[PDB]
Amino acid sequence: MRPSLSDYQHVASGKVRELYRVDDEHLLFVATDRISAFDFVLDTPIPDKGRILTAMSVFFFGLLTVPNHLAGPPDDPRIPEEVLGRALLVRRLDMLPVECVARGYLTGSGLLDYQRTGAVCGHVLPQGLGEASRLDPPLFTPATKADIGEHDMNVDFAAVVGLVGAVRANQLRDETIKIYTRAAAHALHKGIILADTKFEFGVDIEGNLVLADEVFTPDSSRYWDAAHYQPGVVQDSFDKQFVRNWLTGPESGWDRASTPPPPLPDEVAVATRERYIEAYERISGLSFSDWIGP
Ligand SMILES: N#Cc1c(N)ncnc1-c1cnn(Cc2cccc(F)c2)c1
Repeated sequence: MRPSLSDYQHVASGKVRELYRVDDEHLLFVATDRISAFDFVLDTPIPDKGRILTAMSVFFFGLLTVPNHLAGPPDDPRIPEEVLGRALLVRRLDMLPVECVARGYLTGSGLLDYQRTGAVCGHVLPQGLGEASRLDPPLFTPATKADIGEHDMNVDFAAVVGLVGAVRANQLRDETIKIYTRAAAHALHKGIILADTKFEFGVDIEGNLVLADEVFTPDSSRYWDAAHYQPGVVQDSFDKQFVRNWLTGPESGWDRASTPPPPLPDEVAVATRERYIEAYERISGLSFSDWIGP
């Protein structure tokens, strides 16, 4: 007899996730089956996507030695049946207002900042880099949230200091790079490049830094197939390239430059689910058929 989701108070919504209050010290972190492409939440859900990404996140939390916000098992009785397998019970933290990003490779807004200025978030880089260039060491490229529907804004280290304090800023930088390095090496051993990743942290009652997000999902991180890694061109999205190709192809009737995109073919949604499962099983060495559900 699990509680109903309606027993809990909705406190936040993101593009493809939701957050509920369970009691004064706990929340329910819910992944949905919604998928985003080209900054649009698409009309068509991906079956099992919320469960697969939750499974991925749980695997990576277990791999990392840093404190995290998980407060119970994936089958915790406080989790409603409706969201079983795609929701986790978590401890309430005081969240730090920094999107902590690590980049092991140069792409997206990092590449654009470099092409415009020669630097990214305060880091002056070597000349001659380009799309999907490897960065060593990985860069800490923090960002801040903007208005609803707007992209996060890249900021430099001084901005992080101004937001959270000098010592805490150093801690965020160091932990973000350490965590990314560990996860990226694990994934690469399994044939997947984690090109970059985005974390949020919070602080507990005792002042301790706690990892408090989904971690190393394909929504929070760029997944690439290592076997096809080719510096100098845009890498395929391991999980979303079918979706991107169909939307921008001749069958969609949609022009990306002009705006809400049409629904996806059922076949594209099913193929996409397969890509998520493939990524999960390769990285975790586990079978998704063993992951809990309703
Ligand atoms: N995680 C976490 C968390 C925590 N453990 N304690 C306090 N606050 C948060 C918290 C508040 N906003 N978010 C972002 C977010 C996440 C998931 C779904 C959403 F809609 C929005 C995270």
